[PDB]
Amino acid sequence: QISVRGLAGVENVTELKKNFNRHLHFTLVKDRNVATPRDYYFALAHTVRDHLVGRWIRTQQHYYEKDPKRIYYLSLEFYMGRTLQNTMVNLALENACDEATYQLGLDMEELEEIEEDAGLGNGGLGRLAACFLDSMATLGLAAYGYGIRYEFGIFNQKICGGWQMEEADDWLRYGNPWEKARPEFTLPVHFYGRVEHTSQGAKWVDTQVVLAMPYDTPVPGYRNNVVNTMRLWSAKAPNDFNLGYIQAVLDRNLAENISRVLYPNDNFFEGKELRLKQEYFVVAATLQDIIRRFKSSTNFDAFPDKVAIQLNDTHPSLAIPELMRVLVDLERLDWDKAWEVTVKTCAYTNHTVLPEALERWPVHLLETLLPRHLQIIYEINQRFLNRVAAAFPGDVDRLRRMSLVEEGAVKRINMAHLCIAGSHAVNGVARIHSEILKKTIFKDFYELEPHKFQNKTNGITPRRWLVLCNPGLAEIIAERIGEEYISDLDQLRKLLSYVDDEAFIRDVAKVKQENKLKFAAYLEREYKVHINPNSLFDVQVKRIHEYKRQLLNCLHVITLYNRIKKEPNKFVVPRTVMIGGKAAPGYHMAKMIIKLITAIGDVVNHDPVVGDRLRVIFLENYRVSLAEKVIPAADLSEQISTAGTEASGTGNMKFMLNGALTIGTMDGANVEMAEEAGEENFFIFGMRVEDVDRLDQRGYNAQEYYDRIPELRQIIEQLSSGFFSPKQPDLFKDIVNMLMHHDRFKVFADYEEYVKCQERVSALYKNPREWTRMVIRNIATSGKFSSDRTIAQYAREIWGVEPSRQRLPA
Amino acid sequence: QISVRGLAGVENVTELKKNFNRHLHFTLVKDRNVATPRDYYFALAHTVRDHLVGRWIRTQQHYYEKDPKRIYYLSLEFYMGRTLQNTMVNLALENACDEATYQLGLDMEELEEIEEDAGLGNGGLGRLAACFLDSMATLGLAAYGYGIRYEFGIFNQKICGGWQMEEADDWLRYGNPWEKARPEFTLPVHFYGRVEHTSQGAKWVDTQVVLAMPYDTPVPGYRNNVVNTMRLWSAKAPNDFNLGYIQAVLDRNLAENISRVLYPNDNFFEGKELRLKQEYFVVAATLQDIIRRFKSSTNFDAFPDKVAIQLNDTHPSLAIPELMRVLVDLERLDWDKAWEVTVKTCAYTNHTVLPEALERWPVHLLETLLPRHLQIIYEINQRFLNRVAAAFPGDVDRLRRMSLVEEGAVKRINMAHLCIAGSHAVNGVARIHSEILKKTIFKDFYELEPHKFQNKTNGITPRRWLVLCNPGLAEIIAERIGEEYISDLDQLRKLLSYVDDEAFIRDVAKVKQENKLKFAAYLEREYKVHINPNSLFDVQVKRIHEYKRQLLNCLHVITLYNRIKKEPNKFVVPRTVMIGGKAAPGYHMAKMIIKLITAIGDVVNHDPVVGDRLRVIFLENYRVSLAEKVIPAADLSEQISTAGTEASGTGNMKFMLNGALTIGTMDGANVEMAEEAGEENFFIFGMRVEDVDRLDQRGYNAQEYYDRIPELRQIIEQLSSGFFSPKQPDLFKDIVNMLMHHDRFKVFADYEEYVKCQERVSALYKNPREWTRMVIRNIATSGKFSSDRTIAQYAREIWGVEPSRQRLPA
Ligand SMILES: O=c1ccn([C@@H]2O[C@H](CO)[C@@H](O)[C@H](O)[C@H]2O)c(=O)[nH]1
Ligand SMILES: O=c1ccn([C@@H]2O[C@H](CO)[C@@H](O)[C@H](O)[C@H]2O)c(=O)[nH]1
Repeated sequence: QISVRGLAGVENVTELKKNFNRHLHFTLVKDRNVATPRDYYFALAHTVRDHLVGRWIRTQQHYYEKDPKRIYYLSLEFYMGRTLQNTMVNLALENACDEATYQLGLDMEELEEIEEDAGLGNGGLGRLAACFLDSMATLGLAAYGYGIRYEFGIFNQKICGGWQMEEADDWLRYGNPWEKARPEFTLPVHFYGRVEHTSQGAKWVDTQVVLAMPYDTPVPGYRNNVVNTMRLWSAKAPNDFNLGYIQAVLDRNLAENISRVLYPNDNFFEGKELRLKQEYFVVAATLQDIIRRFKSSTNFDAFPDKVAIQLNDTHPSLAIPELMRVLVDLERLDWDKAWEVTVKTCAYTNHTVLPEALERWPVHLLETLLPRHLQIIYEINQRFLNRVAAAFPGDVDRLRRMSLVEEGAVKRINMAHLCIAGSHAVNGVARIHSEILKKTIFKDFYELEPHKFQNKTNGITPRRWLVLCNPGLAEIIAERIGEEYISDLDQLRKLLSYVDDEAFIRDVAKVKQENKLKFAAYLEREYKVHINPNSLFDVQVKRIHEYKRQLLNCLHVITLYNRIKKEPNKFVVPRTVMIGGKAAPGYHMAKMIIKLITAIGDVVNHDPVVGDRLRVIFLENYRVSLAEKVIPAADLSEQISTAGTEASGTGNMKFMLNGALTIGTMDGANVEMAEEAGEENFFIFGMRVEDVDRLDQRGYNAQEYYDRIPELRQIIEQLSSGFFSPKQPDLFKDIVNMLMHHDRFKVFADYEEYVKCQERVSALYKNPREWTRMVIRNIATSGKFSSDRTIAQYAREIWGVEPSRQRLPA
Repeated sequence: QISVRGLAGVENVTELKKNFNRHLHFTLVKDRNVATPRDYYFALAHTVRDHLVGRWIRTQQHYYEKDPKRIYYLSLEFYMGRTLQNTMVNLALENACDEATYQLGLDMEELEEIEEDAGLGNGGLGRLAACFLDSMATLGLAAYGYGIRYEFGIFNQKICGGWQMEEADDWLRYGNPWEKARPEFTLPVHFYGRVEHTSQGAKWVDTQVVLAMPYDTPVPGYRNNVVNTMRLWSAKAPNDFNLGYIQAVLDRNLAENISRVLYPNDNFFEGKELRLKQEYFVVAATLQDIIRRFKSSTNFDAFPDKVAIQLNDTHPSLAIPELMRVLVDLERLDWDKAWEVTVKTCAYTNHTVLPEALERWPVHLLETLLPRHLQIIYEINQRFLNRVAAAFPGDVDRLRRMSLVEEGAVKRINMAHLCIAGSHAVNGVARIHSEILKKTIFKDFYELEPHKFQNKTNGITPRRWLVLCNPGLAEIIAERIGEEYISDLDQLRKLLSYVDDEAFIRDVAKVKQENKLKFAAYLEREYKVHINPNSLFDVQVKRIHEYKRQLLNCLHVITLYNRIKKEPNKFVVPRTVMIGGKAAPGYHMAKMIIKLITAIGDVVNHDPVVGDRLRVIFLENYRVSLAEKVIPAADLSEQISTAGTEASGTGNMKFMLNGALTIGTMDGANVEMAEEAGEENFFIFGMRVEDVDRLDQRGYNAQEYYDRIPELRQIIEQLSSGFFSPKQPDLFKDIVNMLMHHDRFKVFADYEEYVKCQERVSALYKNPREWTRMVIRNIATSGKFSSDRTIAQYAREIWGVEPSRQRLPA
């Protein structure tokens, strides 16, 4: 049907059909009379997977012979979403499979909807890891994702009575056809025990052994025949384990619980033992695998020329003392040499500056669980602090601030401080976030070693985030400028010479309309609720957090409502406000915010006076495959974090790419996006970082905004008095109390500018042609936000390897 | 190479090779340079499984259209062993796969050794269930095995320092290519809750739901293209389960523990809740599946014409109140009609008379776990006892003996009494065992309903137990009489006219020699110990139990040893005594017996005076695939249970079929075997059942045998005094104490006759030609012990269906 989806050849379509029928028969043990759509999804899924393996096998063979430097991306999170469509797209099989399945009398899109999301992460950091793997495979790097095969991923969110309910995400119930178990490469991981000293060094003894079994998932590059590996470890008990009898077998579960469930806290640290175990387990099994591959080429001077390890936040920071451990205690290198190898091998990415999100492990935990690693850490700290003392003699305060060991209540280990000391490079994830690291939380570190600190502004893969979710837009872009932009997103600049092209304007606007129609029906079919598709689609989707200021959004919504009710017969640009995201199960405020949003909907959506003019919808179970649907349908993207709090953001980039305009603050990558498109093409409002500091110095008093802004006073009174919850008039006391007395994020400070900026959006929306020309100018300057650009900079400036766009032979 | 192994056609061999290479590539994601033997086993395993599916699909289709009565075999045990060779044999693929794999440069036998045993049972009852499924598929019955998919089967036994150590049997580590998960037919099973009464009947409410997910394993008939189904349920938590958050997800394991491990007690009841849960779970999910298949043809009068349920011991006896429950509470039939349907549907097989093996569930357990089923049981009992009262008015003692409810200490439910009351047929498993049921433990029941009681003497499948484990013997038999005996084992009678054929005598003896050579090397390769292959191979393999009297065997061994030492330079027929079997983890005596046997070996096997004349070996980890190796290699089969205790035995039959002679007591099926071969062709010794009763009436005093038999006195003194354990002189005090003061099994009473009978065996062994002619006479009369005969009688006399030998189309 559409050209960017590839050739439907007569040979290929005929081949696909025969293999589909083969799998239905041999693999699924079914035939046409008893097959459900699920069986059809699987038969297609095995058929498409067949095209990967040949490529997968020769990619691993190529690396064996060429021996390039390997990149190891360690993350506790890989937020992959669905694999089938992405695999078709990267293999150029999409139209052929559509044809093949149409001829068998099936609808391929209906089949895609059956695949479970791999929800092996929380939000932005997990999903960046997914974009990175796609980009790495596309740029031909010999790269491996390593993580944990969680049996349950982020919980499924249901709303019952307006409240979030959590339900276990049993994503493996039906099988995962993409993974290949590899029990032959199972590795021991050790816990507890104690440290013995001998003539020939320290020894770690009396340990419990947990086994780590790997599962490999293929990662296809874009049309280049490269297929890389994402290897995820699963926990397994050894067979003499605990080995009265029945109970011993049942207790094998204690050891396997390591890989059972993903922790659902995002931007918040929770110091639980089970979490530390997961952190050690991924790092222990991964380093053994790394060292094993290295030995199959004695000589560790060359280890940094053959190995790069990227740490995704501090979650795998134990890589650092672990590699010291293996090199010092097992390979018998001296300290100084092992340390040089370590620093040269590891590099660290920070993702946040929020103090509650930083990992600070109690010493009593590490002592019990990892007694040797604690020793190594004390030794790293001592030698590090001697470089500090010697560079800043007499500065005793610097020493306590820079220590990897926090003193106080309970002693803690600051894992960020460890990652900086043991890495040759530390990066933030957007330019402003990188400067903030240098000026604030890591300033001492930066003065010590300026050369370690870099920026690598985040990006998204245009394969998933454009070609896959938005074929309509991809196609019309391809009609004008060719297909080459799919792996060179800079080429979208050529779209600027079409900003005054009448036919392009109508096409860009036609695609948005279609996506809106499609999403509007998806709302009615799968969740039974009605939206006007002619309204502006105002969407905020991201995890629920105080810093992300969904509350700011709520206050605007209430304002629009109170303005309609005051002057009912006045024209207002109609809007569908959609807000979605999961709250971490123990984040009480976040749960309250979800309840507020649905309460606003209960009132606004049933006011006959309001009519079709304002709708508020909470989008349940926001996840990757729901993002692929709502994002193409959006007109307005809300990125309204308090300046200085959103390290980068990546949702923002998805929306710029897919033809929504952005309202947001000068925060994170918003700054670079407005810089690329021009500030006039962006709706910027509110305090800058500097204003926030000015307000902190003198103190934030929210009463001041409540006394001066009668529109805001009225909202608060309505909140306090039971307007939104007539059966529990005091239901929202916590929210009001917080807003009034301890808002760490200054919601009221931005309120006025926000509402005013929002009237400018409605005004531009009244002029469709000029709304669309602004859209064209956003889309055409989103090139910089491709994760291909991001990974090319990591490759040249951190890893020391060169990308290449070159096909391997088929 | 050998004809009973089928055609190696040029088409088939070429096909097998291309599919093997396909699986190695697509399914295993490997190629020739990195493949291990394990990968080769799997590639063959998937290739052979491909030939099953077409047959599997049309067998299930045939049953749908013909609608024959279905047989449902419920068992908590299916002791399957390995599947690959058995599948080749029943499909006639064996020579073709040998060829195909030889041409790829592999050794197929070396590949077969990699397959894990499916050890989903304990011993004789579990393995009978396996023979039955093969026979049922071979005789074309529409039959389903139903059970539990245990994640760990019978433990692997290791001997450390002569003691049994247990190790978890992780049979699924590497995958099971034979099973097909069927998550689409998952069914709820309920526990706990309470009973509510309404206007329209009893209701079971507030229950915990456990989900039962089925796995289907194909069961191929012999060369008839029938493929039946063995369906095994796995336990799964529902998704709102327990649903602070982390702990809720981790606790999903409590529900899944139901299918985690097989209980390892054989001939011994253990009243643990987890066991009762497993019993209910298999019966609850199975009946729903049965009723579902029945509805897809309102009318339950015809249920018994479309459904038969066989209960394998009382482990699934809850089928009876469960079917009452569903029919009465859910389908709303009246009691009397539902009961008639139940009785007409169910039938019950007893496997033992040992009082400690009988299931007697505490009432307080059933009350908590299954409150409704307890009510139904009380109602069954009341109405049953009114038929007793009315048939035997005034007999108050009969009433208390026949009650399903035992009074006493704690009230219990006698599950045997329940199975008899709710079944139209009750059978023993050998003729003598069936008479013993009628005369002793079930006498009251028999006087009430004589017509329920039947016999169905056990059998073994000649596919596994001859063609598969002993191709040598199968072949030479086939040379003389054709192939037809493989599914009509009666034809072995024709072998009698060859008892004086010189060439046959030499062939039968050549096969035994080869099997002995092969097994003797298997001992050196895989367990590093040396045996003379010219010795008589004296083997006792079966679970370790006091009633099986391995101790009797031990006393003979010590006697032979003390006789060699007394007159060292006298000729004795040399022997290799092998004894093997697992002890249940809490059966202290059984563990002591294993230790005794290895202690005897430590002494006997290192006495230079003894030399090559006597060796004692304990065969570690006795299991199905070890039975397939030792049984063909045996000369002497030891079946020496105290008369009246071995319900039937089936090891005995394996040995008769494979050319060993039998020494044993007139117990179980030994009686029918000696009757078939002639008593002169069998080494019978010891008390009969009647002698045992005579000795009980007057009392068993073991001191009497110790005072009169100086050879026995000396053994006991050696035991007591530390001869066999010089570092713990009192190590065996428990065994001696037991033997002397409370032997429920009268080891000494049989000792004299045993030793004398054993000299007769050595004497026949000195004359090879006459030993072999006796062998030929055993083999030729083993026909009756085929499970095809057993199942044909079940079919005609219990189930009301006719067998057929007819091919389905290919
Ligand atoms: O715990 C955390 C800490 C940070 N991030 C996000 O990382 C993304 C990837 O770099 C950023 O774009 C986003 O700003 C940040 O909050 C998370 O998603 N979870
Ligand atoms: O718990 C038990 C009770 C009995 N049997 C055996 O059943 C076989 C099959 O019928 C019999 O041949 C054997 O005598 C009996 O002990 C067991 O294996 N386990």
